[PDB]
Amino acid sequence: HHSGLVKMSHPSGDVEACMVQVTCGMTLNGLWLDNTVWCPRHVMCPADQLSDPNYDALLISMTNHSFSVQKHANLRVVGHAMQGTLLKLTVDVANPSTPAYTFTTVKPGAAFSVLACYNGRPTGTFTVVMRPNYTIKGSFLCGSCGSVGYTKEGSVINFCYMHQMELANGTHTGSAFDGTMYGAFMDKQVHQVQLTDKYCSVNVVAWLYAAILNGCAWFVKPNRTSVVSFNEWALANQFTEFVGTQSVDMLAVKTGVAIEQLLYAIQQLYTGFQGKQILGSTMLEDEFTPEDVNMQIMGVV
Amino acid sequence: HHSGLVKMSHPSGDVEACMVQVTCGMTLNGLWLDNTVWCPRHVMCPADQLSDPNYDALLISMTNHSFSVQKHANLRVVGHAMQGTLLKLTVDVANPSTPAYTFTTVKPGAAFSVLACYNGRPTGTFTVVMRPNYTIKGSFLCGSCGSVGYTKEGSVINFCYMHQMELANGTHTGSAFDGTMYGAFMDKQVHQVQLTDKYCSVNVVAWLYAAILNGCAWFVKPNRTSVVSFNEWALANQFTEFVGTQSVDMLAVKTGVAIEQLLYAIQQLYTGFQGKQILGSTMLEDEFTPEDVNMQIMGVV
Ligand SMILES: [Mg+2]
Ligand SMILES: [Mg+2]
Repeated sequence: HHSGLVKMSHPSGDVEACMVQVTCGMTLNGLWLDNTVWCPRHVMCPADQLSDPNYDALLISMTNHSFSVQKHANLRVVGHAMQGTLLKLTVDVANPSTPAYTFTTVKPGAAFSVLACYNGRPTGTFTVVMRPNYTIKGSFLCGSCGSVGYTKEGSVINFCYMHQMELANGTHTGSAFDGTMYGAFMDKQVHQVQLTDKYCSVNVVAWLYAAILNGCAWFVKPNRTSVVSFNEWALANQFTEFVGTQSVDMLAVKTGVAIEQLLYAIQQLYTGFQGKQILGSTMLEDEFTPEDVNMQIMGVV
Repeated sequence: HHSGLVKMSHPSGDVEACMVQVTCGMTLNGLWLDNTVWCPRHVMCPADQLSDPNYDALLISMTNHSFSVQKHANLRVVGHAMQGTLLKLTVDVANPSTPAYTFTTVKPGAAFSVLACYNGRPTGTFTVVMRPNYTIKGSFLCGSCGSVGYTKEGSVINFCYMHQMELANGTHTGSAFDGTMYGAFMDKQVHQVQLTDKYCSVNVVAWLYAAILNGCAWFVKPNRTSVVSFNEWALANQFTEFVGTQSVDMLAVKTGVAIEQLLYAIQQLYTGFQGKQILGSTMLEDEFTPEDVNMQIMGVV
């Protein structure tokens, strides 16, 4: 029995029309909104300087004309500025396809859609959850920097991620559009400390609710664990602390199963499934959010 | 260690611009290409007739004006015809955003991208593999029929799927654009026989190659199973028969591990992983194709 859950991204058309190529001296991608093009600042870096760039000096060394911005058109750069790990290039033409948009920061456990681009050309789209250590388990190769991640509310696109780098363990991280890197990461090509990943408890709860909604409830018992007790346990067992939301409450109402019943189940399941399966898995799944389950299974948006 | 594999869909913009709403008497989605709108023929069915429709009589009962086609514009229908399980509506305006396209049929184990739409509005995109029983493990609700699936080669979109129905086990099926349903399914709301699903052997091989490409090769031994011997075994063990491709051969060259080594490994792993993991899983994975692995990990397209 199939759960009806898939990794679901937003339609990407609105964002495709915002992607450009930026070249200064490698070539990466930029995001063109109104009269601004955003791109990673390491576009300025010579290849032999990627491990210890002096970005302040590099910025000083460029003129507006140093930055070549092309859409697959040529956009003339008339201003340049650095904000954190991003460049803000002012161009002479306002993107006529600029969507309604905001900038936001995504929180661990929350999902967003990524448009992977190479040489300014959209090539694929996928969805990821921001991990508790501020990496994403993405799919990015050389030339993908400047690819963007976003959520969407109504017609408004909320840009939350600009791709910067791959870590030694194969995961990925990037910047918010305030120019801060997610986590403690730096946009320099050196090995860096990585925080531990953790299971996202709220998303595990969501997935167990998805199981119940599909007739799979063998793991539900009358036993309950309080949120306070679970969160103490979580800190010793590589789980995030659980913070309930209205979305989780809607699943509890629809199924008649209390959150505290599933927090108890998680504690037991973490010790082992004992050969049993849940929605075809023998391990906890934390890559689907409460919102995913509400929307995809219940049609509640 | 993250494999760098995600469920990757094509960018959806080209197809978003082709989606319309079709209403005749429920409302579902259509695909507008040139002067033609394609949609499921059960748009003609009254709700009390979905279990045993007489589609030939329904078609006879409609005029061009019976079909209301709207883009979120109104497209005037000037001709109507039925081909298999699809309607072909001729409209008076050619879609100015028609991409270069073909129609194709997808084969079991092959991946395609789906644009899920409701009321003519694109709402999400995801990727699925066609299962050996001609279902897909999708995410579709009431109102999604007429949503389309496609592959893409260069700039050309190859449309391969138009959504029709959900089966009792939660999976999905639909039509090719020749109007044939995939598999033995009929577009009638009655319980129907479902063929067994099977593991897609070529995709399991691809995933084991992805593991090797990520430094995970504990399951590789000198032992080999021939393709002929494996395929005899597959028929008794709910696997597809294996048919190698150039894409698989590229993975064998890059890793230095022969296909026959991985066919032996599959036979052993199918008896159990013995507590060991491969790319974070304790079961065989068949949802990634050889092409996925070549493109996402090796950048070979
Ligand atoms: Mg379902
Ligand atoms: Mg990798």
